[PDB]
Amino acid sequence: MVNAIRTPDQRFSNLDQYPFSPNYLDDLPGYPGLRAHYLDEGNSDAEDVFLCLHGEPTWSYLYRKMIPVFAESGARVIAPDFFGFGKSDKPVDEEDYTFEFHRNFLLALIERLDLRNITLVVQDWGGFLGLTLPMADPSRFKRLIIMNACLMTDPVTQPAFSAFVTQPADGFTAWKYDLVTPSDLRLDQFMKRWAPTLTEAEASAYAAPFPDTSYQAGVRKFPKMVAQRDQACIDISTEAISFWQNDWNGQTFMAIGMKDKLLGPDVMYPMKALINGCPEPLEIADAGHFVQEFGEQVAREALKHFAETE
Ligand SMILES: [Cl-]
Ligand SMILES: [Cl-]
Repeated sequence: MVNAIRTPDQRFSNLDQYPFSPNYLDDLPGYPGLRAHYLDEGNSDAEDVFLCLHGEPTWSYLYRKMIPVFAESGARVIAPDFFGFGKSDKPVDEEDYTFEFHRNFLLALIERLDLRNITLVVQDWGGFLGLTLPMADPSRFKRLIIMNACLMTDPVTQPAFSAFVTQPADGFTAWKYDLVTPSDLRLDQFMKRWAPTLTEAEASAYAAPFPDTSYQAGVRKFPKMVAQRDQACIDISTEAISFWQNDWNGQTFMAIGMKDKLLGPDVMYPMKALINGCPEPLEIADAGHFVQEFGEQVAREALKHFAETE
């Protein structure tokens, strides 16, 4: 089993607007010794399940404004924390975090919970990984909500999904510098910078998972994986492009955080074209990379969009 540590539960005692009860999956296949946290909100017997996938350097806390909206519509909501994040266990070595390590966790979670009629909800790494899941088990997936996200293919195949890595200087380049360089990385300060509408208490909730740097190996590895894509990642991601263009026939809703310096219009208009049936995006002028901080609007508008296309 992988060398991992667990955030003390007391770190979550004081949390702003996170009343969602914990659920855990221990020793998923491929993950012996590791406990994963997920939220499971709303009617457990609902036909529709909103699978809400977070990215870097967040956790299911990022979905706290969306979850109630989805639950109130009568749906079930599943919001897992990746290993390395949130209330999930945290491998201590960066080498144990890979694209497929995270991808296969999600596949194992879906199978363990037997999730069907899924509305996949993604942003950042939740999309880099989550957008590669439906082709593995297509009958489980019904709809997509895509916020600022793309596919980790090679630069020749989709230059838009690599150009952001090097320009602008104050985009991904700055993001990565902020995450991988400090010896004492403070995620509250990071999140106040990259999500400037957060309150102090909200920003503190993003620090809560990480008592010290030993808990942050998954946080450090994610931006390294955007800059350095292994062959498995490239191949899976390129296969997913074909899925979305040729195989997907589900209902789709896109929302763009227009202030994002990473995965804004430059990436999202190319993604819209690649996803068969994707409608014109909802542009959220004041939202940045962390579109879910404006997520009440995304959730409500997505539901309205799905109701009018049922
Ligand atoms: Cl923000
Ligand atoms: Cl990243």
